[PDB]
Amino acid sequence: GSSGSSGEAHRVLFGFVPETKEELQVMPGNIVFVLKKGNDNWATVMFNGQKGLVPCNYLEPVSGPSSG
Repeated sequence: GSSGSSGEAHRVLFGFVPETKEELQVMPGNIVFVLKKGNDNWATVMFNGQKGLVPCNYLEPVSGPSSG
C-alpha cells in the first residue's frame, strides 16, 4: 500500500499504443485512476504515482458495488 489511489479506476483495452514521454506507458488490462477528462481525446490517469495522458476511447469504467 502506497500513497495516491485517487480517482476512477479504468481498465485499459488493446488498441492504441501510448508510447511517449507525456503518455504514461501502461500495460493491457491494468488499473489506472482517472483524474480528469478533456475534450482532446486525452484523459489524465495515475499509476504508481505517475501521471500521463491516454486515449479515453480505449478505456473502460471499473466501478465498484457501491453505486446509485
